[PDB]
Amino acid sequence: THQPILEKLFKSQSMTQEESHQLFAAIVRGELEDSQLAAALISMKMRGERPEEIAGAASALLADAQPFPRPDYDFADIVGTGGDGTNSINISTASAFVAASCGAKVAKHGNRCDLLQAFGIRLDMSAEDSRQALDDLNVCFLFAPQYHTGFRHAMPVRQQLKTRTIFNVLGPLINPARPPKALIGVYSPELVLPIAQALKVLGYKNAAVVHGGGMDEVAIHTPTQVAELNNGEIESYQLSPQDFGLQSYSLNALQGGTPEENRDILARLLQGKGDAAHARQVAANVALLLKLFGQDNLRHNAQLALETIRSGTAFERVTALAAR
Amino acid sequence: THQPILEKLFKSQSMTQEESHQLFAAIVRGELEDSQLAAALISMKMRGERPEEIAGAASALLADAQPFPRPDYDFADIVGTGGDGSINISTASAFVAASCGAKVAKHGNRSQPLAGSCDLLQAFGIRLDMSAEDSRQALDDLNVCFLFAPQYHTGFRHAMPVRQQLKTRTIFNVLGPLINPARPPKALIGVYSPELVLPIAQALKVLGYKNAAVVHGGGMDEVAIHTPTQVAELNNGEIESYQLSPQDFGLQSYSLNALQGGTPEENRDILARLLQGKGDAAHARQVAANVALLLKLFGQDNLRHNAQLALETIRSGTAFERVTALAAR
Repeated sequence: THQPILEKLFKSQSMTQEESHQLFAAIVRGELEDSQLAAALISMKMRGERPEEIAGAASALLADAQPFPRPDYDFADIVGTGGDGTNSINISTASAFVAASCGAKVAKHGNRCDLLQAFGIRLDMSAEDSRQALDDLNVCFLFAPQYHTGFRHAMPVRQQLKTRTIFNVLGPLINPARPPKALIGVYSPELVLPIAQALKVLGYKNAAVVHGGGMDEVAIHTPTQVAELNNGEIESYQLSPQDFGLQSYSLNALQGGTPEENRDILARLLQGKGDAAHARQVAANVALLLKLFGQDNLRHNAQLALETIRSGTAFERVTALAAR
Repeated sequence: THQPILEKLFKSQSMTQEESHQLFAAIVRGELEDSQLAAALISMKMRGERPEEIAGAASALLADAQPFPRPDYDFADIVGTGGDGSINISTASAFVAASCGAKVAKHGNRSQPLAGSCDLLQAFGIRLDMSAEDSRQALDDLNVCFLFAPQYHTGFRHAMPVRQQLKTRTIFNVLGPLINPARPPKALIGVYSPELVLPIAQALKVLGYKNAAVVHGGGMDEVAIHTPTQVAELNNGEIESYQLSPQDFGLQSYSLNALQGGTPEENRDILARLLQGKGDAAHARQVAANVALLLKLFGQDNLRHNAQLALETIRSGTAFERVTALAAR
């Protein structure tokens, strides 16, 4: 029984990391009544979740996660919380393949993947085969439902409440490969710093949390709020498209469509035949990701990302993964 | 769909009286999922319920309650919100006050139970599922009757499960005392916190009460005998607040421990020997103080005389004779 923890939440008091871990462990095991779960999520929502509580909940999910043979070499994740409802095109997947073509190791993780399916990539690839793909192709994809079997237990309540809760930010924090690096986008500017603070608690070494003009990614249409973890310290700052030596395009230039149309958009992009605005947005995101690997000149990183995209080399890497 | 209202609550925003009415009307009809109901209750709990929200909610609950042949003569209810953390003073007070000429139509819900009014009454052989007609007859003849919430508020079946699972006080604790189906013009209502005294008083005015007193004393939901009591009195559409002490009733102070209860069976015995004039002085004093304030709502302004009369009634044992009488109906 976690009544003492619930009563504490009802008093608008924050849980310790240990208490949060205890409570969420019970949740992802399906031990709470719908009423208790809803009460917990809403009480935390109205007060405002703290970094230690976020790390505690993420820790509980990671403790129950399916195994993954973690490599010793440097590697990163690139993912966003999702959040806007305008159906803008996915940017993280293209960025992963472009970065991988450069030699950066990307063990991408995400929950409902639609784009990757559209390209013949198997979402239920074994952890061993994904690790082999990471070794050989510098990229793999870990589908959340395959690794966090207990994540399902909160879905009904989350759908019934139809409001954002802590679960909306936990997905990007529970990569089963436990990467030392990560570029993570969030749906609001106020979540950037606390999430970066949670990543520190979770043991990440180099990471950047971002939000720009309403989007959970490095923005091409507005300034981007960043919180960068490095050498044990977190630095807050903003970036502008000009800092990458890139033109600033409208959010409307990134508009997506049906699943088939998005598939074609991404294919054209990675083949070096995409829209200029799409290529710039990917270039900006790959650029910041590479900063986590020690490449500090963002303008330089963006220019070379644009060259990698033009080469079309990233699309054959998609084909290569699909063959695994 | 009432999502817009839920989202407003989730933003820590207060609902208007009409928004609250619409939401609780849905709740008592089972239109909300356990998750939605729980979310609504906790969001209001953390923010602090406003009078307009309370009035709107109580209004929706009353709008769906079973009818009751309402008399035109003066009568009232005496009960508390609970959720304060003791023996039940309101039940003894109802029978003692009825013996002092006042009319009391007591309404209570399930505590499954333990030491709530309904639990104690049933123990005395009083039928909780008495017909509306029979209760009215008892109010006429014996100056007292009991209305069981589950009987008059059939929609609670949609709220009790979640309330039990949450195991924490919510707006339902403050709504309970406000949904008497006989809708009496007067009432003495105890609340679990001082900050709730004014808003509840304001809500009573909206519900149409003519003379009422909302009280809180030393952490208890009633007129205290171990500490000062905060009061908000509604009269002539106007509210006024002041403090009372045991001395204002011409009574001695007692420690809160003096009102400590025991097992369900022991609480029943405590109440029985009290009404029989063979009880604890501290308990008699507490009942006397609560009865005294209740009688003030009926026009008896001398609290000291009121209390004296209540004490005499208790020692006479006639109040338990009244319990026996109701147990025969």
